[PDB]
Amino acid sequence: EMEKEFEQIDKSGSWAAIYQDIRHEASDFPCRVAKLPKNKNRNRYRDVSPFDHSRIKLHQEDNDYINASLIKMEEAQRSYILTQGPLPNTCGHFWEMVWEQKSRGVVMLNRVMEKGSLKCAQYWPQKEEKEMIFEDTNLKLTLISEDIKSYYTVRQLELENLTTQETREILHFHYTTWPDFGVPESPASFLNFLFKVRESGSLSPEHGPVVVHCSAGIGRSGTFCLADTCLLLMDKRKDPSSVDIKKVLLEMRKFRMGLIQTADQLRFSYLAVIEGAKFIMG
Repeated sequence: EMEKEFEQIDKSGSWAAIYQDIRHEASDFPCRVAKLPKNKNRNRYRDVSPFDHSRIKLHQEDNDYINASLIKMEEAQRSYILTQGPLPNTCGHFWEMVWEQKSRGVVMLNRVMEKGSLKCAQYWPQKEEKEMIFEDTNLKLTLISEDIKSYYTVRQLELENLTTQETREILHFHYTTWPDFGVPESPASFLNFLFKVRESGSLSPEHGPVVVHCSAGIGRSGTFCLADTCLLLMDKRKDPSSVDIKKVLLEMRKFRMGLIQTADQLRFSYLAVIEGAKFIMG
C-alpha cells in the first residue's frame, strides 16, 4: 500500500519534493468575500483565506463572513469545518458558527501561546464560576467540567443562545502537546487524541460538522482531518491498499487551501495513517 511507499520516499529523501508537487497540483479558487476591505479585521493571516464556494456563512444579514471552510468528503461521508484560530474580535463569530452549524465539538491543536507569541484568543472560559458572554452574537459560554490529561485535555462546555435561552453541550478537545517546532516523534498521542474525538460522536452524522482549528487552521488541523478520512476510507474500501493519501489531501484542498503546511507534517500524516491502520486492522 503506502507504508512501503513511505520508506521509499524516506530513503530517497524526497519528502519536500512530493509536498511541493502537491502545492503545485492544489486547486485554485476565488476568495473575493475574504478579500473585501470590510472583513479585513476578520482574518489572521493574509495568505490564508477560505474559497468562496466552500466558505461558512454566518446567519446574519449585516455580514456573514468568517474565515472558515466546509470540507465535505463525499466518499468518506465525513465533513469538517476548518477555521482559523479565533481573533480577539471573532470569538463571538466563532461560537455563532458552532451554534448555527450545530457542531457537537471543537477541536484545538495548539496552545493560546506558542513561541512566546499569541496564536489565538482565549475563546473559552477557564473557570466554572466566571463564564464568558459574547455580546455581539448574544451567546453565553460556560465551563462545565474539565479533564486534564497527559497529552490532551477534554472540556465539557455549555453554549447558550441568549436570544432563545436554548442551551447546547459542546465538547472542547484540546491536544496540548504538539511540539513547539517540527512534529511529534510518535503519532501515538495524536492517533489516540483522534479516537477520543471519534468516541464522543462529535464526528458522527447526527451532529453538525466538527470545528477544527489552530493558529491558521490548515497545518495541524489538516493533519487531523486528513488522517481521520484516510483511516475511515481504509475500513470502508474493499481494497485498503488503494487509499492514496496524496489523492485525499488534494481532494480536501479543493475545499480549503494550505492543508498540511510542511513536508514534515505531510510525512507525519503518512506515519499517523500507517500506524493508525495498523491499530485498526486486526
